[PDB]
Amino acid sequence: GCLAPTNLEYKLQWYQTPEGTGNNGNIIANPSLSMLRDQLLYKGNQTTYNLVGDIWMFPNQVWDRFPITRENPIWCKKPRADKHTIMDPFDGSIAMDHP
Amino acid sequence: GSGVGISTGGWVGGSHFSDKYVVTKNTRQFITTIQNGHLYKTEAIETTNQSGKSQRCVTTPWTYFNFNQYSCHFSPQDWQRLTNEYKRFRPKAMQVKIYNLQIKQILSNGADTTYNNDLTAGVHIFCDGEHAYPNASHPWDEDVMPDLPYKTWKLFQYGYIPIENELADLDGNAAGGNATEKALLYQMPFFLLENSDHQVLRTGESTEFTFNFDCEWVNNERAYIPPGLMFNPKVPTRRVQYIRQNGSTAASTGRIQPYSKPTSWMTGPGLLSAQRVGPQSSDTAPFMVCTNPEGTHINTGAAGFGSGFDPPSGCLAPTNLEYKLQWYQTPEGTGNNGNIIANPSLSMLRDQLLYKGNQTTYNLVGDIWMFPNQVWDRFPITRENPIWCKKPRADKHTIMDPFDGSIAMDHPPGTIFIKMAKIPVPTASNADSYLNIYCTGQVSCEIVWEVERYATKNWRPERRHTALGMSLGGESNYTPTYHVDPTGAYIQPTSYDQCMPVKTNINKVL
Amino acid sequence: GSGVGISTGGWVGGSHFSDKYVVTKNTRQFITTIQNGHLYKTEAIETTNQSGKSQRCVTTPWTYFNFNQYSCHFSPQDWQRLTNEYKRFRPKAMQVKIYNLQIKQILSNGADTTYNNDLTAGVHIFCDGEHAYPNASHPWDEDVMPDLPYKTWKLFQYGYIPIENELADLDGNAAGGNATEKALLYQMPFFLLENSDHQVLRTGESTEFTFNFDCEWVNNERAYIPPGLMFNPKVPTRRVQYIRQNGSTAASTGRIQPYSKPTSWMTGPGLLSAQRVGPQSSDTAPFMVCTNPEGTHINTGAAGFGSGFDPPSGCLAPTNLEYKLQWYQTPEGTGNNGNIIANPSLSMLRDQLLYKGNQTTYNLVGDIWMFPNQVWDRFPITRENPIWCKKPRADKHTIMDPFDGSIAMDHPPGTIFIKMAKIPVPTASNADSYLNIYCTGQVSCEIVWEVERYATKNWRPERRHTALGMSLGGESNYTPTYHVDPTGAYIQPTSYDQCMPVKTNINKVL
Amino acid sequence: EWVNNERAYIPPGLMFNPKVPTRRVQYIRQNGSTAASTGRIQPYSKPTS
Amino acid sequence: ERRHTALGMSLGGESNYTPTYHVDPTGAYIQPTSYDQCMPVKTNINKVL
Amino acid sequence: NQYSCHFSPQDWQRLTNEYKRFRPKAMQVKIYNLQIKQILSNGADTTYN
Amino acid sequence: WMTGPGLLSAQRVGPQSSDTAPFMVCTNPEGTHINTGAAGFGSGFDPPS
Amino acid sequence: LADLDGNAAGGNATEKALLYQMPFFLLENSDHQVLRTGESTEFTFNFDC
Amino acid sequence: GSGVGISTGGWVGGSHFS
Repeated sequence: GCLAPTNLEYKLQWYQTPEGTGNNGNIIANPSLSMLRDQLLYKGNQTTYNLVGDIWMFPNQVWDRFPITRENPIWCKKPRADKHTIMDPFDGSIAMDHP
Repeated sequence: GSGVGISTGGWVGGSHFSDKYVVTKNTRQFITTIQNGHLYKTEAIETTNQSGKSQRCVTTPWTYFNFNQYSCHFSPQDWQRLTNEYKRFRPKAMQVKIYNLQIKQILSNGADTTYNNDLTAGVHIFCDGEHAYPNASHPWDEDVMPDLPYKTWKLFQYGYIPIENELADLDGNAAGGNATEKALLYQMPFFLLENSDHQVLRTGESTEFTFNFDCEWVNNERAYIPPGLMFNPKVPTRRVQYIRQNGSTAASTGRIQPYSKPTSWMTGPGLLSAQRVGPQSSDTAPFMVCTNPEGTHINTGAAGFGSGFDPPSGCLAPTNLEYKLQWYQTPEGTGNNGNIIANPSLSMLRDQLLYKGNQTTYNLVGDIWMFPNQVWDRFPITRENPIWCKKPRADKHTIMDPFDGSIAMDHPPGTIFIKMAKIPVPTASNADSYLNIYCTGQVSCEIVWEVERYATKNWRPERRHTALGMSLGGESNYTPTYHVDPTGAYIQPTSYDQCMPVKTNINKVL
Repeated sequence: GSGVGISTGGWVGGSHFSDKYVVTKNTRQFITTIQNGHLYKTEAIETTNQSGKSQRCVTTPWTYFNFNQYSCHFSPQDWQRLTNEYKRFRPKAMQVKIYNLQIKQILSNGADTTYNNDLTAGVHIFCDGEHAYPNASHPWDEDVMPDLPYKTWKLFQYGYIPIENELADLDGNAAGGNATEKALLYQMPFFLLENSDHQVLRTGESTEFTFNFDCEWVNNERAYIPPGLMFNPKVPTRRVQYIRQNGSTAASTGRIQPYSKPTSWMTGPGLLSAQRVGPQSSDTAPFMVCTNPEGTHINTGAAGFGSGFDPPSGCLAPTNLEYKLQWYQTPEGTGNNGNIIANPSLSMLRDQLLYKGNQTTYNLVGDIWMFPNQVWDRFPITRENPIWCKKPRADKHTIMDPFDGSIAMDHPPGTIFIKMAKIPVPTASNADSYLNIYCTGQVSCEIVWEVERYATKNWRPERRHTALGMSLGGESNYTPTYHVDPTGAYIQPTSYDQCMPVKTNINKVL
Repeated sequence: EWVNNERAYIPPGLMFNPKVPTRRVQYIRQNGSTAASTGRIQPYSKPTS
Repeated sequence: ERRHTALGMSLGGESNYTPTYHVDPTGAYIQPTSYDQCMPVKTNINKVL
Repeated sequence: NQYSCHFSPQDWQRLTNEYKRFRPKAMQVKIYNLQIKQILSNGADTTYN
Repeated sequence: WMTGPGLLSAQRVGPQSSDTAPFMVCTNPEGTHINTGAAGFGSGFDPPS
Repeated sequence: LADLDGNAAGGNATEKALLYQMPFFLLENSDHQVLRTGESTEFTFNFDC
Repeated sequence: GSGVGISTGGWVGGSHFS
């Protein structure tokens, strides 16, 4: 979420009304042109730079949020558990206690 | 009375110390210029190399007051008394007044360059305060209010970056030539400060603004022990151990020693793995954070075009000079004479480390992210650090916790913009003409700091900022750090013991 | 307080959007000059060719503020938000303020050309508002308030045409020499703005005027079907047909098909038959409307001396480039680089046609006049079109309906005239002398627009003004349409998709 | 919580004014060869928190 | 600022025409093609950050 | 739970163009006008009464 | 939803009798000590993962 | 008006611009009454004609 | 009234923007 997908495997594909059945029906969920989204982090060694694949929560990260389209779910169920985290679903849906 | 010949306000200065506040008043003398042609343009900034890079930087006729540093509000005396006598402080409110304006006309024949005031000329003065326009101030910028009074403070032009220049490019057509390159240009925000309603002032007028601050405290205290030492080493603990077989060396099960008990607490986040890159002249490095809507660009070349994250490994042992702050100092040098290294503060909630044991001995973990139970405290702001930083508008974020030490506020005190009203001149067609004038006046920034006093049960004497850590000298010599040379030079503080960082003093029991 | 050294008013700007209004505030910086000798004269305008033509044009020392365009009141942002979010709008009221005047004296030795203010000098400021004097403003004229703030706006001289020059002539005596030629000259209205009572302002003063508007709405909606498609094609209609024998091909009587039912509604008026004429340089063409009290002149030569009717075939298919609007744009070019074609808006109450069937197939009717049941809608004003036009005082007229798209009002907001008081100088006899000064100040035009929001039962998404129809670029490139060049140039909007015409968006069900 | 329809148009790292100088210096490791030097951050490309 | 135009809609409905949000000659509803149809939030307006 | 069920394409367009942020306050659902039919199948008729 | 945080990579070290291990968290104001020897003098984080 | 029909024929661009905005009206968008046998309705009207 | 032969509620639809 909030990283450059760098491949099709990291993306949303709706599909659409149930047929297809693919790949005719699916849609790729292209970037929204923010600029709080997508991004990247490069780690410089002595010479040039290399993309850091996995970057976890770190202070000062500010990523905005997935740009929900008209077909996205409105909310999602937020599990009952002691602790959790920012939450921030990557599907774009709102996580509510008691939807 | 009012009008020309009547001073609109008086000078004001000095600080006052009370149990619950320090109200620090400062008045400075400022100057403006025509600041381009009164017209905005835009500028690709000339880059030294030019290997490649640029920035779009629409520039404005406006110029702005930047109040953000501690050194401008506090004298070295007052900073000393603040960091020694109080555990924590935050600003409640700030009040600024522009008054006693003199608008002079610049008359240059090539020799005289006379200056005679023009009444009826005026200056535009606009305090954003909604943060509707792109923020002018940025932490660590020069353009801050100068340290000393009696030094004229020259205002700096206001400009801002529209869409990042590396993204589009184009440049290439049919090269390409890409379509998403242009989609970023077609929407490029373009901000005029004339869109907003704002005041025009002739000589007789003054203005005032104020502000209010919700900001978090900045804490002057030191830990004296890591959080892992809370335990009483006299009493036994039950936690046992085990171990893997490893070896040979058949594994055994045994109790934790009374000393060296377990710790639930963890090392504050920071990233040590990265390294600076190459020529300088840009960016430089490490941990460049950039956006790459796909593909842009990608390409990719050259690698790493984007904003760098300068002081990673906040609350970690720096382990090298590259991870540190270096101020410099007043703009020359130019290095390395002027820079200062920002040495450790001796907490003990700062610095730290994390070692990862394999079967045999231990190895430093370079990059450690946010993890529960991490408690790192915060950067020990000195007198030259910025007070606040602008906190971006975005949905989610994180602890924040800037590593520069500055407070991250939603709505920092709004930047105050000033330009001088264009005075047009009759001319043949085109010929932007106008008239060469400059404004001069007095800004008085009165900020109230909510402050609170320490009380300790420690028997032993605590550390304080002595002023015997000051150093000569002033070219030739003598002239201690906060003082003035035989020439008017102010002999900026050498090293890190001068400028008196917070968190070095008092104590916290944790 | 009051007097020199006290700004009389502040800058003001920006627009505000509410359900029922958009109040758009704009402040500009203006400049005046001595504008002839303070004396009127009259001028036969030098004509390029000079095949023949002229105009009488009594010129005045006065100069005037022309507020009539949409682009001056609305930013591209605000025009976009207006045309996207609202079906119709009209101005309720306008308020103008002249304030912060600087009257400078021009001192020229041939080199210095110094400028030093003269207090006690003054400017005359007169708002007609009764339309007792000939109107200064005319649609599509430059002299309108400039698009951008921060651009100085140079005022343009006020002049008006007394009796048409072609009518008299004379010129010929005994040639002749005609008697009715002179009868038109003997009564030639001659207007002095000093006849009227008006204000004189020194630096300390400001003025304000306001206004009120009775004007009709301008509607942003699109038809999506001609009025002839109202019918339900599923249900049968009774209207029968017949036909003539023609042929051979013996005529038969039969029912109208369910599709293609009759229509009571008719094509809006317009005239396609005329053509442009020749050299340019005057008039040019088509449909010159002129007066010819008999015989004058008649003669006749050369043919067609009179005012041309530029955009005939309002609400008709243009069928050629000659029938269209071409803005240009900021004054250079000079063509054809600057001009823009004013493409169709895709209503469907616009454009259209009428075909006249003879026995075999159909033929376009070139000129179609007012006829009952014609319903044509109206020209889709863009951001650069004039807001209003002056509606002549006359007994009768017609629908009106200007083809330029501008609103025709009885009593448009009165033109505001400004000259600088003649400052005389001692001299030997004759020697009109006086003194060279110029005025500079700030006009703030605050106009309130009555506005109303659309609601549609359409399921499907409607068209909007994207801003992705904007185009590069700024010499070299990038710098999208509403934005500023690396040089201060503003990169005027290319084509017709930029500048965002009304009636392209939303829908009307008819 | 709200769902926000807005776009950033710049990364958060571009907040700075590129016209004004910044003090933050740099250093670098020796690397190389290529003896390391200490120098100021350029006015463009300022640090980002 | 950018807006959702509805000129980014696409044909078509088998055979053709029948733009995205609309109905085929058969009762089919011709679901929106790609991502420009269905109009995601955060593409429009701006935030100054 | 979807946005497409509550908003028409027209209304989604007008929502994402004209407003910076939105959240639902309240939802109200009504089940009414119930018809309970019996399915009678002999293998051919499959009548419904 | 995602897995709660924890660290499985580390291993206990050697003789016991101190500290023992894994994930020793310690402070090292530079250089102290650094040295470095022996490695890992500081408080251990006992139940990671 | 559109036609298209022809592609590359053409194939014209303004042909499609008329299709992309094609109003499509559902009477279910509106709020309206449902009646069983027991109910009746009444409306009236008024005429300025 | 109530019972079979009386519609319990009417259709409703459309959105409103404020």
